[PDB]
Amino acid sequence: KYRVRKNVLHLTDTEKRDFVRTVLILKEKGIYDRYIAWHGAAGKFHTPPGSDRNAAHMSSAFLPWHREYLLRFERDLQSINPEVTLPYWEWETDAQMQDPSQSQIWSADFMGGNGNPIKDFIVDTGPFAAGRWTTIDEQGNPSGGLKRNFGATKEAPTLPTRDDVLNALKITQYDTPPWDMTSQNSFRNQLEGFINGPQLHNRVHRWVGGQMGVFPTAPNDPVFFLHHANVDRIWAVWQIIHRNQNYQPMKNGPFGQNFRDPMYPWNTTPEDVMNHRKLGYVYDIEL
Ligand SMILES: [Cu+2]
Repeated sequence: KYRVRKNVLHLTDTEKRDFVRTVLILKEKGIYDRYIAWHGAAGKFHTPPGSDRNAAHMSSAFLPWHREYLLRFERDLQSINPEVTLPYWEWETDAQMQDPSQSQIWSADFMGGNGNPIKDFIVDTGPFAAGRWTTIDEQGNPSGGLKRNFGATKEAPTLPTRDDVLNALKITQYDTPPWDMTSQNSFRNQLEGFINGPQLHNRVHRWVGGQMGVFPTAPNDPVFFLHHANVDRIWAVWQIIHRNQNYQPMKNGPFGQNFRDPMYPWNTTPEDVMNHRKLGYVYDIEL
C-alpha cells in the first residue's frame, strides 16, 4: 500500500527523469536483459506441449504471470532508487487524442518517439534511441536498435478505447474453459484481446509495432513495462469491482495455469499474487 504506481501523464519532470535514469542503470548492470529473456522463455513454455497456451500468455496465467514479472522489475528498480515505482501508460486516454502519437509519453525526455521511416523505423529520439540502447533478437543475439511504427497496421490502426476498457470490466468470470484464446465471457481473454481481435492488450502491441509488435522481443522496448502496468491496473480494478469472483481455473486446468501451480520460469503461483496490495503497491486511482 506504500509504493504508488502513477499514471504517466501525472509524473513530474524529475520523476520521469529518475525513472529513465534507473532503467538505464538496470540495463547497464545486465539486469534488464534477464527480463527480456524470462519473457521469451515463458512464451516458449507450452501448457501442455503442443498447445498454443503458454506460461505467460494465451491462457489464464497471463494476468498473474505479468503481475509477478512487473513486481520483480519494480523491486529491481527500487534496489537502485527507493523512490522509483513503475508508472502506467493509460493508453485508453491517449486513444481520445486527435493524434495519440502526440502523447507526452513519447517525448524525448521519456520514452522517445516513433520510428524513423528512412532508417527502417529505428527510433532515433529519446533515452532509448539506437546508439544509446542496445537490443537483442529472439535468439539472444544483438539486433542493433529499438524500432517503432505507430498505427501502421491494417488490423490495429488505433489504440483501444475507454469504452473497450469499461466493457471488459463488465465481464463476471475471470476466465472460462477451455482456458485459451477462444474462451468466451472471460475477463482474461477479453483483456488479453483475442475475441474479434486484436483488441485491448493485443491491440496495443500491434499498434506500437517494432519489437513491441512481436511477443518474444517486446520487452526490448521499455514501454512494454508501462503498458503491462496498465493491464495490471485494469485487472486490479476488475478485482475490486468483482470482489466475490476469484481466479480460474482453481484446478484441472493445464499444469501451469491453475491457482496453485508454479508459473514458469518461477516458483510463484497465481495465488501468491492475487492481492496486489499484499505485494506492497497500489495504483494512484485507488487513493
Ligand atoms: Cu507478455
